[PDB]
Amino acid sequence: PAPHGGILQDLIARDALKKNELLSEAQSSDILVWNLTPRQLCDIELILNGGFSPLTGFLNENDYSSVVTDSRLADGTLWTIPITLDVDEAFANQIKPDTRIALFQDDEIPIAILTVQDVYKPNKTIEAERVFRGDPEHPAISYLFNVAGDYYVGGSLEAIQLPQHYDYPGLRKTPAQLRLEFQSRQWDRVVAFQTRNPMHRAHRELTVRAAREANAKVLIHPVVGLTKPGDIDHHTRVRVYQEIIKRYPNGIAFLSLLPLAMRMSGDREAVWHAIIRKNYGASHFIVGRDHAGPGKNSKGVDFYGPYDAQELVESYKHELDIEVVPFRMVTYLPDEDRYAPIDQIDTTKTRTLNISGTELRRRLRVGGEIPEWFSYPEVVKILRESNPPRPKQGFSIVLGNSLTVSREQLSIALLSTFLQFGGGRYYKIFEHNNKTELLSLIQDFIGSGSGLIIPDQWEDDKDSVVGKQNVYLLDTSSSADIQLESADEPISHIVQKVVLFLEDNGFFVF
Amino acid sequence: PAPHGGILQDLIARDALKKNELLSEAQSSDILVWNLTPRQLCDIELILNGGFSPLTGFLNENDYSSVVTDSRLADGTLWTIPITLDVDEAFANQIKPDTRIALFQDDEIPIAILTVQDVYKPNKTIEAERVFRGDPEHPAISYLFNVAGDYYVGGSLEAIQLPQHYDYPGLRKTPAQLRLEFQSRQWDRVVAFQTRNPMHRAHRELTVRAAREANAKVLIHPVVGLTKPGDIDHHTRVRVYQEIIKRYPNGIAFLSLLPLAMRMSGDREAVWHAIIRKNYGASHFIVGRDHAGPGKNSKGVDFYGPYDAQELVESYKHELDIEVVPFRMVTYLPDEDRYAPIDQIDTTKTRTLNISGTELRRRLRVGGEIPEWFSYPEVVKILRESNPPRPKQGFSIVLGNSLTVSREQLSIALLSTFLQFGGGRYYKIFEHNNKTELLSLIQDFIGSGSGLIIPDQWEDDKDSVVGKQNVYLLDTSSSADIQLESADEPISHIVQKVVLFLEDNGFFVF
Amino acid sequence: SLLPLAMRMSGDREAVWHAIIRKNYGASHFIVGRDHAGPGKNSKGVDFYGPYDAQELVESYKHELDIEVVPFRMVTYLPDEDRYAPIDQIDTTKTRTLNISGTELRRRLRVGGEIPEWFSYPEVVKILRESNPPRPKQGFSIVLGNSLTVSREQLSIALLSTFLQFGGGRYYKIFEHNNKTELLSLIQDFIGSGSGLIIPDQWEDDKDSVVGKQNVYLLDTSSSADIQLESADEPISHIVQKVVLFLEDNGFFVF
Ligand SMILES: Nc1ncnc2c1ncn2[C@@H]1O[C@H](COP(=O)(O)OS(=O)(=O)O)[C@@H](O)[C@H]1O
Ligand SMILES: Nc1ncnc2c1ncn2[C@@H]1O[C@H](COP(=O)(O)OS(=O)(=O)O)[C@@H](O)[C@H]1O
Ligand SMILES: Nc1ncnc2c1ncn2[C@@H]1O[C@H](COP(=O)(O)OS(=O)(=O)O)[C@@H](O)[C@H]1O
Ligand SMILES: [Ca+2]
Ligand SMILES: [Ca+2]
Ligand SMILES: [Ca+2]
Ligand SMILES: [Ca+2]
Ligand SMILES: [Ca+2]
Ligand SMILES: [Ca+2]
Ligand SMILES: [Ca+2]
Ligand SMILES: [Ca+2]
Ligand SMILES: [Mg+2]
Ligand SMILES: [Mg+2]
Ligand code: NA
Ligand code: NA
Ligand code: NA
Ligand code: NA
Ligand code: NA
Ligand code: NA
Ligand code: NA
Ligand code: NA
Ligand code: NA
Ligand code: NA
Ligand code: NA
Ligand code: NA
Ligand code: NA
Ligand code: NA
Ligand code: NA
Ligand code: NA
Repeated sequence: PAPHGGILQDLIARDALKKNELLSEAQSSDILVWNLTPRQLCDIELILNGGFSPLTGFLNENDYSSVVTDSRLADGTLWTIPITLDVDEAFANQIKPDTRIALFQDDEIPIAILTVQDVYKPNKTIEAERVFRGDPEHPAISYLFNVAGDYYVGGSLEAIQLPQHYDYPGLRKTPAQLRLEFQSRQWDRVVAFQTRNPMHRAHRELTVRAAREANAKVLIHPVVGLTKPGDIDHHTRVRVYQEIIKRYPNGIAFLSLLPLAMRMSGDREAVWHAIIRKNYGASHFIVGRDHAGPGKNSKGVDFYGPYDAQELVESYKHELDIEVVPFRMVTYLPDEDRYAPIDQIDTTKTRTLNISGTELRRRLRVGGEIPEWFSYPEVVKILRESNPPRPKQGFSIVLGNSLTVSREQLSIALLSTFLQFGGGRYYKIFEHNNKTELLSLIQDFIGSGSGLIIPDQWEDDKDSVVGKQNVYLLDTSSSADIQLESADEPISHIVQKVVLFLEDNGFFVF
Repeated sequence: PAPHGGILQDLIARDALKKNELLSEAQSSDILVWNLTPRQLCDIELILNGGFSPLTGFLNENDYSSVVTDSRLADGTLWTIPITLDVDEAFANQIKPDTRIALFQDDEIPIAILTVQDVYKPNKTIEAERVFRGDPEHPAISYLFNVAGDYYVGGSLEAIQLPQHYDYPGLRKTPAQLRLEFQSRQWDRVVAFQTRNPMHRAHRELTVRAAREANAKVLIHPVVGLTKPGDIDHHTRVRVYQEIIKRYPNGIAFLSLLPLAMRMSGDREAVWHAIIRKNYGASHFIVGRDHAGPGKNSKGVDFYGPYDAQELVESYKHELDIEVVPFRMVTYLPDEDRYAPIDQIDTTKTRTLNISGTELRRRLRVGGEIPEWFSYPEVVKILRESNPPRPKQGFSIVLGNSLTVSREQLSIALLSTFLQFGGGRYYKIFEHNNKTELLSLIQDFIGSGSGLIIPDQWEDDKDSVVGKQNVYLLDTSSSADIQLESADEPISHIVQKVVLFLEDNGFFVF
Repeated sequence: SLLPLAMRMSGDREAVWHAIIRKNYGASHFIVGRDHAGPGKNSKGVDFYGPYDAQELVESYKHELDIEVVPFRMVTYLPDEDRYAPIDQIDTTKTRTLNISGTELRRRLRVGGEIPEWFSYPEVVKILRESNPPRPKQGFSIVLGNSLTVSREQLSIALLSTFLQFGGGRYYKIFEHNNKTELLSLIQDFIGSGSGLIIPDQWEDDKDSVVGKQNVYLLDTSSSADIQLESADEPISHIVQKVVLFLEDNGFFVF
């Protein structure tokens, strides 16, 4: 179908004859420079390559308010997710309309020249409730208030180059490239599959089922820009993707990476994804259960209903200009060893089986077996390798403030005790002395599978520098992960307590 | 047998009722304090527990000299390895005879009180020549010159407690404790086996043969104090010993760890080992090929003849009062599927097979297979876990000073590329900013199996702070491990050279 | 010993006959189990004979048969006791039983599914799998219906090349019968050999009886087509995908 709004706004093509000139302006001594954030990098690439057509820059207050309240750009164009350049007061104060700012990547690579239209201070609570449904634990809201600048800068963009990427040079196709790919294959019907998670048997079946339903070739279009915090990394996922694409009949599927930054915005996001897939050359788009939804909040309640996205998308059906292929929960059928949409079964008579993501993380954490029917063996292998079970995981034991015993001796005892277990883990007594340079390496070691014995705590102001993953507190306090009986509990007694705790939590298996 | 010299100088027992008194003195504001070095802790434990009987302290110039030139203490007692307290000029200068110095561990645990007899500056050249045969590459000589203090302090000791060890609490039997272990079992003939390496089929076979010829029970007595630089860590070796002990007929062997600090002084060390094992209650001591030998130097010449230790020990036979059970090279006979001393075969009509330590390291380095005939599987598994193959090993790539491409960009490019491969390894771009607190962490990461991308070299005066294992230089210079064609070579070109270099060396396997 | 008898699958009457035959062959006893010599159920799901009619008929001629009949009620498997036993000696609840019907077995054999160690002997299952191979090892034919308007020569070639890219040891051929019986009769031979036949056009109805319909599928616009076309001129690439996914849905292809 035609790109949204009718014209693929591929600004790299458009501005090809201005590259040299633009390149020089960005590197000039007098121009104002803004280093793009990782989310702004994902967005600008989608803007510059035509993926966000009809967009040609970051939204000004007028288009943004319309998107916020109407799910449309000022001119009525259907657009549900606001794409804005968020900066701080300090930088904002340095600009006015007509100003030309140069946008860089890593303070080295010039990306584009932005021509300012306006500078405004959005009300984040309206944006938070209107676009994302207001729940503070929502990834998009949490980001909006804790990471995004308080000032947005609207303006038109002029391309210099798409953001740099060194992984998968050939796989990140632009809308124009993907289109030639389909074309060279004479693919006039293509159903796209959005995904930010690894694909399992269920996913493979619903995509093939969609291919057969729509008489279309299959496009696996995974997101490799930002997704939901805690997701399985994109490198591990590409490997899972490149592995599962081989379980499709030869010549039916095509894999392409999408550097999009999701907002995990359920129904609104699905609408957005469809627009994006149409721009990329798909004629059909899949929207399954809880599409782009972030699950449930700490209180156990749904951010979106399991089929809100399908409903919202269904309502814009006639103006989307891309065919939506909906699916109800596809589940496994033990008694028939096959997969099928829950809306075509049940009513009792047939038993169904499902393994939730929570159940999988857990199987991966304990080293438990994962059913041959659930996923493909080689996919499970790739997942176990990058998300190793507890006995292969790193961890840190932090000697609390309350300790009265010898910190030097308690550390040595823990180090020697741990070293006698063996099993390939590397241990170290780690002194951070409250230095950020050091504090920030803690999670690197844990990520490497190492066990760190930490002699004393870091001051509270520094706490934010350290991830708390697999970091455990030894102390007399009630908030200690490993609770001491007394501040001066003898060393041997403490070592046993720590050893058995680490074993109870699977770090040690004898 | 009776302890060497007639009396088991068990100073922990001798001074039991002086413990509280010696502790008080040791903690007085007035007393001069010296913090024991690691080798000294090894030596002090053997002196304090009677393993070094008749020694009751560190040698005075008189005994030291005798030993160096005469392989005997001044009173004639056979003794081949000098055991001295080496300190620096600053400390030595505060010492005066008849003074009482407190010897501590980790600057906190009081170990003993030393009553000084003299302070002297030994001629380290004579000691290296007479005791260790003069080759500067000999571990004992390298230690003597680069680590040991330049001043010796002779004096008698009063025990407060043996050095602290939190690993293997019940396995470090003191001479008095082992002697009790033997008695409780009615063992009156015990042949001891010394070792600082993992044990394989050959070792099991020779120890059993020794048991049979001598009609004695078996004492596996491995060294867990200092051994040769580059040996398999003692924690790993202990697991190996604990596994192999199970391959002996039930009730024939006993395992006891020896906190000895070897000097790798072949023949002289052999005699010393005999005296030590006699002190620990053994009636027989095995002396195999190149006993306590460090092998060959740079030019490929031998530090000792493969049977010098046997010859020396034989020449002191009537003095030792412990029966030496000698063994010629024990090897494998493929065609008969059994091990045997080489002196009782060959005839150039019998095929023999052997795998040198070098061949083994290598098989472990590449993840090669190890013959079930060479070693027991459980033993090999333990060895691979602690010394894993290249695809599971860590490494660092250092962007050389010569490089004129963007260090920031080359770094990210290498990171993104490695991440594409997956396989578990954790990667980090590591900036040391020439701070040793950071530089000293590089080998911990390599030790943790991680891959480090270091954007620039550290000062030449910091090299010592950084290990050399799996650290590669990316540069235009001849000294580069991965040589660039020019300092401005394009990033993608550099990335390929690096990736293929690591593959060639096994870190990556596709 | 092998018996070259031609059964009539005549339940109770047949059992009587079998007994007479076994007595003639020298047996002193003859077994008559559940649904002995019965042909199961008809298309309407109803029994041709009752599960124990044969036992009953045989019991009634007991005194003149002059051969001892050893009857058996349904012998089934006991999970909880890992043993087999006549259903008349168990149940009443208390003990759970397991059985795999012939229908269930044919199906396990057709999909390549596993068959319980307790059900049959491994070496017996092996022999059965080898002669009744699962779908990915089975032959089949795709017949280009009369209604097709696209190029039959081109549609056939496209299917042949598509199938050939999957591999897995199957042999394919464009097969022209030109309505000849000599040819039409070889169709099931190829299928029996595991081959995939692309058939350019249908054979006239009078000849249909010459061809077994086993694994023979019809591509056409009709409602009676196994693989139903959207239109008579649906483009080739679209048709190929439809046929490929159908063959996969039915297990002939497994990726
Ligand atoms: N079991 C399932 N049944 C139906 N749809 C599913 C199922 N699992 C995933 N999907 C769909 O697969 C697509 C991508 O799935 P995910 O990667 O888990 O999440 S999402 O954020 O990209 O939507 C979505 O359209 C989603 O609704
Ligand atoms: N293959 C062998 N044949 C004979 N003796 C051996 C053999 N291997 C090792 N030994 C002996 O086993 C004892 C300990 O071996 P190692 O741990 O390798 O080295 S040592 O430094 O303690 O001597 C020594 O007596 C040594 O000479
Ligand atoms: N599970 C069973 N329980 C009792 N009898 C059985 C069972 N299975 C087969 N039989 C008996 O085994 C004999 C031959 O079985 P089949 O080969 O299946 O069929 S038959 O046509 O020759 O009778 C018959 O006497 C039949 O009733
Ligand atoms: Ca703010
Ligand atoms: Ca719900
Ligand atoms: Ca207390
Ligand atoms: Ca010196
Ligand atoms: Ca030699
Ligand atoms: Ca150049
Ligand atoms: Ca019935
Ligand atoms: Ca038509
Ligand atoms: Mg890019
Ligand atoms: Mg000790
Ligand atoms: Na259109
Ligand atoms: Na920089
Ligand atoms: Na709803
Ligand atoms: Na339209
Ligand atoms: Na349609
Ligand atoms: Na618990
Ligand atoms: Na200290
Ligand atoms: Na000399
Ligand atoms: Na003897
Ligand atoms: Na010699
Ligand atoms: Na004696
Ligand atoms: Na090579
Ligand atoms: Na009946
Ligand atoms: Na009769
Ligand atoms: Na009878
Ligand atoms: Na079906």
